[PDB]
Amino acid sequence: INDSKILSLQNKKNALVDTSGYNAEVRLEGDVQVNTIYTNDFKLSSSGDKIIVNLNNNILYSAIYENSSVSFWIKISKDLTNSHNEYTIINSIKQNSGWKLCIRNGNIEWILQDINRKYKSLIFDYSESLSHTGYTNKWFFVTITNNIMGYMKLYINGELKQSERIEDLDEVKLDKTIVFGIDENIDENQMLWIRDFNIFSKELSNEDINIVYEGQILRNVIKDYWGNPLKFDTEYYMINYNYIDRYIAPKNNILVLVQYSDISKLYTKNPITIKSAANKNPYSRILNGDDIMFHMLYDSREYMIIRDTDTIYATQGGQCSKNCVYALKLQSNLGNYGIGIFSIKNIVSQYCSQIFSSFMKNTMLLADIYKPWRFSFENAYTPVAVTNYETKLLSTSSFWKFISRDPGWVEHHHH
Repeated sequence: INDSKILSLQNKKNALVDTSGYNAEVRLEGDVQVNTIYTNDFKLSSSGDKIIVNLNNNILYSAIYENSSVSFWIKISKDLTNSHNEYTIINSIKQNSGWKLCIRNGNIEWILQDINRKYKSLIFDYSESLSHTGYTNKWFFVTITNNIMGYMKLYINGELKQSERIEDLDEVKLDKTIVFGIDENIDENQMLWIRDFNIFSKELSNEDINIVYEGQILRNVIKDYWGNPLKFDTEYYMINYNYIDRYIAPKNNILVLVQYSDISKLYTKNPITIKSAANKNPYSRILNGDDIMFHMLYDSREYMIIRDTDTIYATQGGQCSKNCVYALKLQSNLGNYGIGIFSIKNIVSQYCSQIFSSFMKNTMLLADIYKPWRFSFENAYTPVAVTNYETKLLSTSSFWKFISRDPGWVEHHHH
C-alpha cells in the first residue's frame, strides 16, 4: 500500500514532515501543537493555527488526476460538534476548483469542485445528536476514494458509508497547496485533532483500507472512551458498556453501580486509576494483556479493588465450582496481591476492553443486576467476576470503557 503514498505527514525527529519520499514542503503557522496524543497527530484549536503543505507540483502529473485516496483519523470536540455552523478544516480549493474537508452541524463533509464551481459532496453524520453512541470527541478513521471514471466514496473505520457520482462534473483543477486549519472564529473549547494524514495515487481496495485502519489503530494499545491510549495512573470513570450513566460505589463492603445524579454527564464520581502489576512507568501506555490493579481514592483513603474469595450466594458455602459469581471489594492494604491482579485485553476482532482474573479460577468481569450481598436478596447493578464465561465473550455486559477528562469534552461538576 505504501508504494502509492504520495504524501504522508509524520512526526520525525520532533517535526511534522512528509515521509512519502516526495519531500513536500510542510510549514506550520501559528501555534499548532503536534504529537500530543498520538505520534503523528496535530491539533487545530485557534483561528491562527495552520499547516501549509506544498506538494511538488510534478506529482499531479500522474494517476492522481484519475484516482486517489485520502486517509486520516479525526477527533472533533463536543463544542465544535455542537455548532450548527460550517468550518473549513482542510482546504485545497484555488481559483474555483479543487477539494476541501469541512465540519458542519455535527457532520463531516468532503467536497470536490469543478472549474464552473459545481460541486459534489460526501456527508457523514458523526454526531448523531451528541449521542454517546456517536463519535463526538472520539477518534474515527476516515478514508475517501476518488475515481474520475465514476465515484467518490466515504469510508468510516474501514466501512463504506456514502458514495457520490463525480463522473458528471466538468474539469477539476487540483492545486499543489493544502491548508489545514480553521479560519472562522471559534471558542476556547472548540478544537479538533487529526492524525496519520496520507494521500495515495490510487483508489485503495476495501481490503487495503482495512489494512491501513488496523495498522493505525494500534491493536497493542488499550484505548480510553475517546480512542486515546489508555495510561497507567490517569484517572478514569470506569463504566460498563451497558451502564454509561452509573458510577462505582462501595456499599456494605462490596462495589455496586449507582446512577449519577445528573443523567446527562459523563464525568461522574469515584474515578479509578490503573496500576501496573509488572512495574511499568507512571503514565505509560496500557497494552493488550498487561497485568494491572485498580485503585480508588475514596473518602480520603486509597484502596485497591479485589475479587471476593467467596461467591455472592451464601448457600454455596465457598465450594462453588461452576458458574461462580464473585463480588468486588475495596482493600486498604495496598500491594501486588494476587486477588487484586487482573489482565486487560482488547476484544478479539471487534474502544472497549475485557478484564480477566486468573486468581484461583479463571474469571471475567461483567456487569448485570444481581443480588450481590450474601446476607440479602436486595438487587443491585453489580460489577462481578464470573467463571465459565465462554458464552459471554461477545456480550456487551463484558465490555468496559474508561472515560478520561479530555480537553475535547468539557463538563463542570455540580455542587
